[PDB]
Amino acid sequence: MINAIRTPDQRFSNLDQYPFSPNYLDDLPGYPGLRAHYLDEGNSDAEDVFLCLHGEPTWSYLYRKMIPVFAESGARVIAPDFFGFGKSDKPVDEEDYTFEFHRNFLLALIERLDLRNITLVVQDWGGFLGLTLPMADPSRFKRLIIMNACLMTDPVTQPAFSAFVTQPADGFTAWKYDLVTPSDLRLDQFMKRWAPTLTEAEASAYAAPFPDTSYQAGVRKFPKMVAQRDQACIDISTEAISFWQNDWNGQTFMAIGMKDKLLGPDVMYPMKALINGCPEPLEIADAGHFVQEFGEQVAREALKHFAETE
Repeated sequence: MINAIRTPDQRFSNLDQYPFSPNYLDDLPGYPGLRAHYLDEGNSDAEDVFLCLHGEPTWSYLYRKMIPVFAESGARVIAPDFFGFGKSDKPVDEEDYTFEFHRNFLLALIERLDLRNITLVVQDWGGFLGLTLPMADPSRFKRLIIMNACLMTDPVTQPAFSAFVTQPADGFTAWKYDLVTPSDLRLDQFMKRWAPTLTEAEASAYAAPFPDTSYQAGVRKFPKMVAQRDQACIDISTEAISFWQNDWNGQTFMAIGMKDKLLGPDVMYPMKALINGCPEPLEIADAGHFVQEFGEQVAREALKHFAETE
């Protein structure tokens, strides 16, 4: 019912460091005929589940360095690709992508797989969306690993979550310009610019899902939704603030990519105060926005922090 396209499988033949078998679901309530891809790694009967959410304009490939660490620790790791990204199906019209469309997919996924004892791992859009999940069913969430992300609230409630859109000119402004304007958007080139330590093979893995601009509607809409927040987004995100501040009682681990011009320290310190019991953050001096690219360290430290209370 949603007009969508699917990336040819051959586009993923040659991926670097991505030996994870695909799992797919196409029978999701509210998403008729759309196939979603997700990784399911580690012991499937584990008590702990790490749910790893990606952001713009990435995919589960982003968690490739963290997956193995978490799995070896004894947990199961779920890393889905949102519709419009990675190996998931891609709606062709930008109007089909909304905050609720992606949020509801996540709740559906979680129910479908009956996930519990979840350790939420978020960053960027993965956090804008993922941070609003617990309030919907708190019993299934137990820990949080938060990297450069915040809540899409209104400017008055949390100015820190809106100021970055406008300043600096080489921050979100540049980011959005790079993504929504080009008529021939090359994601490998964009990733190399924003994640300078990527090797060429890695960069190409980011372009793999999109053979041409027709597969990029979800890619183009994400930045627009940061700039133009709809009411449902605002209301949902505002209610999540209260959850984190007063309801949350789980364990938290925070990591900040210090060189991020978007969701760095002036967004993270403010987030830190809103999360009840959040501890001192792990600042990674050489990491930019894509904290996951220096993920092994993050995965190891978080596990160390959590054990030290369990």
